[PDB]
Amino acid sequence: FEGEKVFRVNVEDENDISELHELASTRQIDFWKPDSVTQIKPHSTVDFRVKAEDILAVEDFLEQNELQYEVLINNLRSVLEAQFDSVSRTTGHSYEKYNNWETIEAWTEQVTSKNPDLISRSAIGTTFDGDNIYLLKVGKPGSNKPAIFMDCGFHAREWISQAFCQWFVRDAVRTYGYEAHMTEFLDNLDFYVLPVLNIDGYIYTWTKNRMWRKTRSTNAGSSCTGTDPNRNFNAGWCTVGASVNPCNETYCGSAAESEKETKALADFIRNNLSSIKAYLTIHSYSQMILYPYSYDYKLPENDAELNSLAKGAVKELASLYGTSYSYGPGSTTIYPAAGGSDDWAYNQGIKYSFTFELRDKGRFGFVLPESQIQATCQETMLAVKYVTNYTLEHL
Ligand SMILES: [Zn+2]
Repeated sequence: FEGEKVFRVNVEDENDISELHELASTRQIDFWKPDSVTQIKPHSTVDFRVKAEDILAVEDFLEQNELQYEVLINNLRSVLEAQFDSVSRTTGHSYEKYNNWETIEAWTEQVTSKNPDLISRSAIGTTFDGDNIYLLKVGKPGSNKPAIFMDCGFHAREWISQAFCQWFVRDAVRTYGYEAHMTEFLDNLDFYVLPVLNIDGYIYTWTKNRMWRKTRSTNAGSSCTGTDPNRNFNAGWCTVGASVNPCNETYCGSAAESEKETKALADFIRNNLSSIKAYLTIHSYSQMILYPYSYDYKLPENDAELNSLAKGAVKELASLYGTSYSYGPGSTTIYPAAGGSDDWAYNQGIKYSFTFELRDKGRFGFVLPESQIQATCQETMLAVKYVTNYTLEHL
């Protein structure tokens, strides 16, 4: 990634957008936010990364076409090297460093051995490459308890996400029998934590390409690999904001629940549907909290409640470090996109469905350094406990 840059471009009107369709059709641009050219709306900003060889061609195009730009990241290489900056001496699992999957997979086992009373572990299926999808069920085991489902690592390159589901499990165990609310939550609820949905991708971002997002499944008729897991749900499946071309990053898959991974999660949730009261899905970057709908401009019945709950949670979050989040329904907060899990869980009847986009807001983007793991996870924990406490009192 030596000499590659990340740009922030502003787009004023629809001609600006169609000018960026022509750019994209001519250079290989990696869109960071939004996740495709097709999801840009006027009067907004677009973050994307450009290959070293393309830097001058793109800075001419923007200039010659009046697109006002800023260089977010001058050398991605540096940012990639600053990444692993944990002041931890440990070769194994740390909560304050980014763990590879071998290391995560062994952690799920160890943490279950060490806190058998509070933690239980399953494999809810197997990934494309045959990796096991582990789910941890966190709670004081009880007759007929309501649940909260939380997953991380749907998109391979959003590593802070993966880091969060681990932190959560560490706190849930540390503050049991010491923190009043956390002890009552684990008594009253179970938490289902799926620390990594897209394992195959995650390993690919470790081994080959840090910037990968999709699954690693093979596509018929093409040598292009992967579906976007957050387009592969049966919520308006592929009807807007999603491609049928497998070589796109927004490839919606060949059918709803075409991925093994997303079929496992969808099935697990459906089998438990009467317990699970809330659905939380952790992504990165940009500091937002989204709630349904993304597939449509229609508002959920619930809208006013979800809106106030989001506003409260984002108010909690900021307490610690002053971190600003924004929130709203996904379609107008961003742009319509079909097949996401939040919209699907909601349409299953789960009234409280959120996506969180953690830090930052583009200084590092996906390539957030290990040094910001902990602060990031502490403030999120504050929005997470708030909403848990909300749901508990509305069961
Ligand atoms: Zn994501």
